[PDB]
Amino acid sequence: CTCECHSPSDGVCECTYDPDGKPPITKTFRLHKDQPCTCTCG
Repeated sequence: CTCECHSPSDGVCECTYDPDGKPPITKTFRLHKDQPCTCTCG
């Protein structure tokens, strides 16, 4: 299982987890002050 985040817009970060077997889980949220646009599946 992996994941990849990106900055689709200012102060915005959309992550996408690709779990084995299950479909891709996309999680979009608002980036905080100097908040790193990353994720962690395991």
